[PDB]
Amino acid sequence: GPVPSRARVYTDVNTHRPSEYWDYESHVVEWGNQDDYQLVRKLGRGKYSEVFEAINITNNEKVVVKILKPVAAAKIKREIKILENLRGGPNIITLADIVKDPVSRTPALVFEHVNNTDFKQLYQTLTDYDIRFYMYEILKALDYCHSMGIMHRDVKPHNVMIDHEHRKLRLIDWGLAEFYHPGQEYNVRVASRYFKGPELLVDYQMYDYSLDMWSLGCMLASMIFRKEPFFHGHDNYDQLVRIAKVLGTEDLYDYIDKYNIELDPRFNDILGRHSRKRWERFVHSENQHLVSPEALDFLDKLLRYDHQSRLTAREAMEHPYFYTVVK
Ligand SMILES: CCc1ccccc1-c1c(Cl)cc(CN)cc1Cl
Repeated sequence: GPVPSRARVYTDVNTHRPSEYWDYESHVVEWGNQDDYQLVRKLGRGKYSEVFEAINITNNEKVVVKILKPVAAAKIKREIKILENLRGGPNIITLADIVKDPVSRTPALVFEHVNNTDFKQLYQTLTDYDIRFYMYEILKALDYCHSMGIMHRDVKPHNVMIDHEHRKLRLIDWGLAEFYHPGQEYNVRVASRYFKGPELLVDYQMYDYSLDMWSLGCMLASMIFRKEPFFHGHDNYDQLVRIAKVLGTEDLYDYIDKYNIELDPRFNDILGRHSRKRWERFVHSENQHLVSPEALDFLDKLLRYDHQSRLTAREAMEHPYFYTVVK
């Protein structure tokens, strides 16, 4: 069967802390007052919630209200416990309150409001300096949650709010987040397709915080190369083939061999044989201003098949790519 794996950092976080820290099922929710909030406009709806802009009438402040759709009671308590555990952490969205919505009869999570700058505007105009600056801010959020024994598992651009005017960033939507317990087998049906780590794509369940570092590398590659998304799979199988056309099939086979993973036989007809490509292949006159030897070296250290070989968030923060960032 598969060779077991454990993170190379923060393995003992959930053993050192008390059971009440990670046993989200035993957590008792402290309910706020729904009457303190007035919904202003619907901002969006995903598979698990409807999101609104609202006002806290007790202090007249703007808030964001996430009304959860009826789902397994386990997923709800998990998100709340993770949000409370991480509250106050650098660049972590602040959970301000939990109320029972009178209409849905489900919990409604109230967050601090972030004036999110238009995604297209950010993607099209952030500078090389700005990309390094915001990447450093995301790393502060990731190292903080990992150090707190939690993996986000849904790192993608739509989960990173940026108020560019105030140079403020928040990592949001902790609905797919989980506590990391060494030896635990997790569900591989996490993260959005283009951000899924090879571990998920080859159905290796004993993954860890390093999955977030792969997703972070996908975001960086898309930004600096002006290719959105970087690995553009038509499905979860074609997603692995798209990665293999860049990183090569020989390192893919070394990875699955290391962990005694057998690829799903449906890959026989679609994978093929691909050499590893040099990152300079993706450089051109329309993205050269965002590329540097430091950027390519950093990307190379995130986008590795072997989850145990990727930079951790804390190691990533001392990479030369961030030397130019004012600290
Ligand atoms: C393209 C992702 C990216 C890579 C590097 C620096 C910033 C970003 C980024 C992020 Cl994280 C969030 C948003 C807004 N949701 C926009 C952008 Cl441009």
